[PDB]
Amino acid sequence: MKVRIATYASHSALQILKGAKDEGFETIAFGSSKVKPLYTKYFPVADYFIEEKYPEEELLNLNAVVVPTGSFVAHLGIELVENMKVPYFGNKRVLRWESDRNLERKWLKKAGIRVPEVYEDPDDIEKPVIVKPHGAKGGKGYFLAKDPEDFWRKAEKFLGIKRKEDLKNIQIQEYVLGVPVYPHYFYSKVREELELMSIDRRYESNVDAIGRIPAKDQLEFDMDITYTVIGNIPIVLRESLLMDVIEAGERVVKAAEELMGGLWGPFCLEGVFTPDLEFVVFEISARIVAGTNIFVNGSPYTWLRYDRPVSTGRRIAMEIREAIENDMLEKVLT
Amino acid sequence: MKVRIATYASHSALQILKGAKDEGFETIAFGSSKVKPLYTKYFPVADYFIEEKYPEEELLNLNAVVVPTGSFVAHLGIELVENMKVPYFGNKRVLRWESDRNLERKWLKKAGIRVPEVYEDPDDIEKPVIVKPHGAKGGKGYFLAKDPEDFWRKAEKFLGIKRKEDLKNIQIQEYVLGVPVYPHYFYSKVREELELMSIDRRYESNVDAIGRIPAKDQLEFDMDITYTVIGNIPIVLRESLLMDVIEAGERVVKAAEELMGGLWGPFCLEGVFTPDLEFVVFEISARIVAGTNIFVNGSPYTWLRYDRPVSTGRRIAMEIREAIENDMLEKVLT
Amino acid sequence: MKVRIATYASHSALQILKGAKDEGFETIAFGSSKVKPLYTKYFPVADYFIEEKYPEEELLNLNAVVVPTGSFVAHLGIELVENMKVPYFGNKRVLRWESDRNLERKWLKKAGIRVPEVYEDPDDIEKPVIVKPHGAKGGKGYFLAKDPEDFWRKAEKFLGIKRKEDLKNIQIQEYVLGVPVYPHYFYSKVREELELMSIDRRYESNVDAIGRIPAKDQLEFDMDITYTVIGNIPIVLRESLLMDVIEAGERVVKAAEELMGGLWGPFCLEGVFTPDLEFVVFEISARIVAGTNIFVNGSPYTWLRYDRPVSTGRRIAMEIREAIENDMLEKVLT
Ligand SMILES: Nc1ncnc2c1ncn2[C@@H]1O[C@H](COP(=O)(O)OP(=O)(O)O)[C@@H](O)[C@H]1O
Ligand SMILES: Nc1ncnc2c1ncn2[C@@H]1O[C@H](COP(=O)(O)OP(=O)(O)O)[C@@H](O)[C@H]1O
Ligand SMILES: Nc1ncnc2c1ncn2[C@@H]1O[C@H](COP(=O)(O)OP(=O)(O)O)[C@@H](O)[C@H]1O
Repeated sequence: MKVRIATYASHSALQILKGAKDEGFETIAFGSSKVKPLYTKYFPVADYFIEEKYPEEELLNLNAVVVPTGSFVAHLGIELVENMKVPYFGNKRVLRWESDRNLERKWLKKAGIRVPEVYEDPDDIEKPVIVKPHGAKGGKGYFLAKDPEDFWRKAEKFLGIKRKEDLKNIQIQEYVLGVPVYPHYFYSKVREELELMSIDRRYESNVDAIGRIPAKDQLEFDMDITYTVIGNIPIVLRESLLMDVIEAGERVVKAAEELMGGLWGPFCLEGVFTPDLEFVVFEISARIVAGTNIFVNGSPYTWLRYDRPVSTGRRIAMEIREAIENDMLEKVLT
Repeated sequence: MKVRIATYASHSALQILKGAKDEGFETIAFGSSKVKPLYTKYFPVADYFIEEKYPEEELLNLNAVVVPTGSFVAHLGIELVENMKVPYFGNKRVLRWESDRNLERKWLKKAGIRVPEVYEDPDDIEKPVIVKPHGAKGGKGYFLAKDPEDFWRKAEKFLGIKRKEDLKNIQIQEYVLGVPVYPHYFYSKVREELELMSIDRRYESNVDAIGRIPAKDQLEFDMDITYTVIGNIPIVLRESLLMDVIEAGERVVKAAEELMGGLWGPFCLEGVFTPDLEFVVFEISARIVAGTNIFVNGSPYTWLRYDRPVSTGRRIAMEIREAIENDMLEKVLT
Repeated sequence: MKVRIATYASHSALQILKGAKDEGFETIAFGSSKVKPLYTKYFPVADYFIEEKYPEEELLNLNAVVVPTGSFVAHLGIELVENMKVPYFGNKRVLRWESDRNLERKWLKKAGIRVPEVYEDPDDIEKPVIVKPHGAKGGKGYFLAKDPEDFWRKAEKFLGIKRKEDLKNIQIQEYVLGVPVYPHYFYSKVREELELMSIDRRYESNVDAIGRIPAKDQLEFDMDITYTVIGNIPIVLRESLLMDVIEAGERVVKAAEELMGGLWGPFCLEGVFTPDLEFVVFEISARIVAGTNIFVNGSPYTWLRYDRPVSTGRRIAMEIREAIENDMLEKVLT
């Protein structure tokens, strides 16, 4: 293989590079020198490790294609990623839509996806809400509020926002009481087909630790609720829920084709399921998510349609190999 | 194979039909036109899709044997299923025992299984209870009550029961504080052997969502607790607990042989494990349960005794195949 | 194979004996006659079952090497295990270091592992604490105290403690609010190398059941919080946390080399992950833990570096085999 698969050494590089290896690619990890043993000693999946944030020149010399991990754009910056000369697997135009909460909402609405209600004016708050500070990833700064007046008290406490607006591009969103579900998709541009790869429940601290503390005991912890991502727990869904989850994925792809020149490769809809079986989506994560890391040896969904273990990392490598073999590699790269 | 394997297009049909494929059976899904793509496009495991609730005529023409799913008896009704001319994998006589809470309880008691205390008279309520509306499936309408007068308030609210009796065959049950555990079994009539297939913990909304909300913020939601089934999470048990769980299944099978002409094929005991390590069971589900859907690529338990992936779906197809090969297919069908 | 692999019939014997089987060893289970069917009928993994707590003479005649399980030291007692003539996979000198919570902490400190604050004087309690009775196993007898006043009231109720003079070797430990995580390690003495085998979240009763009860309803239960081990749930971690977890294992092995003549074979670091991504460790479990039982068919981590399913049990058998073939069997046995 002429093409090598390259990834930023974080988030899901082990899965991505093992999958590339399994498909006959030579593999490149780049990033901190601190994490190098992980990819070369403990799990020898990287044929090359480059101790640089973005080694453009060497990657071009190695015929690298970058498979973006879930923190690649974060560590490098969206300006650098969009001007990179090294080929990028997926559509770069998708990046602006997922960095803007209003563009996220516009995308979801067009794709006919159920979303929580949003309030521009805090005085209109009619039900418990979750407040999302601008540009926040990983749920940092998030806090809960019950009514218009509880919001102002906490807005001044956490964000310093004096009463009566000056709301620095925060999002005030209806808190939806449902169980967290994260379906992982893959859209094949080569096969013109959408697949369900797997599903997980993200494991977050301290939010998934507080239910172990009895109600009576919680006060003296002086608890602030945090949504720091720690890990992932494998799940399957109720089978009768699969069709609407998959259709939601189809509409998301179709909407992206009409808004941003398409969505292909891995993606995830992060949301909850309510007691009335509704899937309410908080965001479209148009990338490989950490949840796919469970399924190195395939998932309960891939094993229904494949004779071998297929992770999202392997599926990415499969797509790139098939694009090369079908003489259409440029079609999946931007 | 002469015999084709047919299932209702919901609940566990993907697993069942994939398992049948793996054992050399042609496959049939029947149900809603809405779900056809799931079984023919996204996961092509059904060689025939029939867009009818119960196409008896066509099923007989195709030499079908019906493997019952979770939704099958409910959608088609207990009487139709009882009188169906199409062969049914498992014992149909079991259905009347599981549709009645008094009969379930008698069956469990005879099998020496730990069950929660029940209350006929609401005045006798001394510890917290769970109230189960008549005929209710999937946790529909369940509510908690602390004492007699608190029961009466909520019974009027949720069920329209005026104070002082006329309890329309409602079940009032001791709430057992233990962790939900769902062992999945298979009894082979061909082998005369009980197997432990897998274990899961069912994932339910909003009940598994409320522990993410701090005590102080819970009252703002006006939470009615619900047990809508959303998905399934894989587990294993502490090893010293397996013998008790396996002996429980043996007694359940032995009790069914003396009561209802036997229990064979898949079943699940649904319950909790308390701090004193006791397995308290709420019901026997005498069918394939959704939790088995995790284990398409086998389970930590099947991989201890097989050299290949064995789901409950595949295990059924194995049983049917070996029955045909041992000229005893009629023994496993009613 | 001359050498046979022997193990006490509990905790993780199924995984261990199946692992030995896969590596070409004849297998021995020893323990209660009550559990014999588990190991010989339901999962036929034991070539020999001996109905004795510790059958030294028979084990010597069968050329046995004992792979220690969870309850092995508990059942036999520390001194008998220290004086056994049958070879022991691992370092027996480790046993005193993990039986003593002071020596545990001395080991953790030398290994530069983050640990919770400990209180010798209950008047100094400024944050909520967990109280651990002397020598308590399986988290039993543990209770939460939220302040100095709450400690004395619960210490009197549960233990009969009235003042500082009679604290009777209880450990008062800062309650760390974080999600439970249990990484499973293997240090190969043959290959002089540390591996990450898998990770789980231990499933405990009633602590993991109480979050299903709404805060308003919790007081009616009069809850004693318990940490009784019931089962295990598979997880993966966030990728950027793996080096943290792996380096922690390295320092534990290194500190053991200076302190106790080394640590090889399976071990686990039991702890939590806080919102600021700290791995705070409660104890070193210097043995195979029950969380490994999920991964009979390998783990999301072993599948990154192996072409076949590798459990901790199999990995142990691999080590013993390779030690024999490299003529260094005596190096891994005490
Ligand atoms: N409207 C909402 N209602 C309830 N929970 C929410 C809502 N929005 C987000 N969450 C929860 O907050 C956490 C982070 O969500 P999200 O905003 O998608 O993360 P990020 O955008 O930082 O990746 C998740 O656990 C999610 O379930
Ligand atoms: N006596 C009980 N104590 C505690 N929880 C219970 C009890 N009975 C049922 N539940 C819970 O209610 C939910 C529904 O269980 P079950 O009644 O067995 O299913 P179904 O409603 O489909 O018959 C489960 O999550 C179960 O753990
Ligand atoms: N300092 C602590 N803070 C919070 N939780 C703790 C602490 N110590 C122990 N626990 C909890 O108590 C349970 C048992 O802990 P541990 O003592 O490590 O188990 P064992 O020693 O019995 O294997 C676990 O759920 C663990 O998270």
